[PDB]
Amino acid sequence: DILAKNLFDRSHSNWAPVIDRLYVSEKRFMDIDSREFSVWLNGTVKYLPFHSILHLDEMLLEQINGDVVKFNTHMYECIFNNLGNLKPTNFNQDGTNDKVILKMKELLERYDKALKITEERINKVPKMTQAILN
RNA sequence: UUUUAUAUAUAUAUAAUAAGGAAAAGUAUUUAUAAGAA
Repeated sequence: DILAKNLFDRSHSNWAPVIDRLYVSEKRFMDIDSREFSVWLNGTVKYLPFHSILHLDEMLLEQINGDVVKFNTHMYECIFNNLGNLKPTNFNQDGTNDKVILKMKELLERYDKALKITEERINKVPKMTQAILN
């Protein structure tokens, strides 16, 4: 029913019902191939709302068992694209407490921890891309 | 482009994928001075 309500209209594809369904669903994204999934998510899922993006980030983390190292570059591109497409809720006069920038940074230290943990494991690698910076 | 996939011996060949869209009105003194003709 979710697909019929929103996705049939090509101009605006609302994936918030989809992310809500899979979050409520117990299976979540587990036992799904990382790679075909990551490319599909990046390709099709965009212009999500914030609460949907938080659920997406958490569900990808749980799918990949919390291994920050495994969290692929496409996963970053998808989350960062969704966060960038968001407009500010309001232009705060100071303009430093925005939720989006905080989550964006949080993913950045997650990438740094991924590199550090892989190197300490020594004792593919994810890449930061120009799309994320943009 | 970028990233990734399959295959092959860190690298190579093919396939897919592209983040750059912002709207608004009003806010003079100029300078020195070179002419040719039969």
